[PDB]
Amino acid sequence: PLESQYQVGPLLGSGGFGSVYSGIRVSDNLPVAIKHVEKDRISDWGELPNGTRVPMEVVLLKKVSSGFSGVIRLLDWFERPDSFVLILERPEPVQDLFDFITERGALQEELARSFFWQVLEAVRHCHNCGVLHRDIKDENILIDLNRGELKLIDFGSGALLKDTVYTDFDGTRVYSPPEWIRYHRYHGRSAAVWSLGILLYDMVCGDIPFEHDEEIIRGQVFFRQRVSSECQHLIRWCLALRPSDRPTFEEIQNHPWMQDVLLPQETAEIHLHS
Ligand SMILES: O=C(O)c1cc2cc(Br)ccc2o1
Repeated sequence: PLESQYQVGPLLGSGGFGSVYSGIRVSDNLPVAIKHVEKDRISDWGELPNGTRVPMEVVLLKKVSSGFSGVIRLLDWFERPDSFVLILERPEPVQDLFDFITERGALQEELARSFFWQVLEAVRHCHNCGVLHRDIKDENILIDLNRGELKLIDFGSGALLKDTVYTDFDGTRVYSPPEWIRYHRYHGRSAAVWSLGILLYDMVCGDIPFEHDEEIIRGQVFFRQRVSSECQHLIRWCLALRPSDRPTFEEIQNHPWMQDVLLPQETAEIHLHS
């Protein structure tokens, strides 16, 4: 057990998710992130194929763990008297998509296309593993800059995927759908698709489309940057007011705007300077 295994570096960030530090696994010098979550702030608990009582976040991370690099991997976890500590993979060099978009502004469509396509593969992976993320947004996406690979992180608001209605939510309100805002009800997939329309708008315009409940519920989309008609059509489709008018992941990926994606490595070479 215990913390002779890791060397702790700088605080990377803190918020509604807790406090995350940069670290290094002593035994092999592997870069990691060490995330601390307070017990008092965990409202959702689960249990392991084992039967230990742990944060749902740990259950969800283990369900999605794999060599598939589009979703962050949980390497280990520790319990403390008042907290859990999660050891997560850390790409180096790395930048979150929110910071990238702060620096670069609106992304060229070729680049948004490659990023959005990888996010779609990542989210399909979560859903295949029985996990609904419920907080897809640029702050929860890391870019592995040498490889041009995106990783979904932060499963602290997520849930087991089910086919019936959700009536709780604690992810990001500006990425939440109209049906959550009006009725406090949503189904997991069509709510995920709505957050993906907000994300894709964020990438191609450089900020999210809606800031207020009234705008979310109206669902009228205004493009403040020049954006191709095929891209605008995909976005307006993801942002359909009625959940069942939203595309499936397969319909998103077969959309004409999604064709001819760059490989991740080509993406880093052309856009991230490799
Ligand atoms: O909340 C998380 O899952 C999280 C934050 C984070 C930051 C880095 Br860097 C790497 C992995 C990470 O995972």
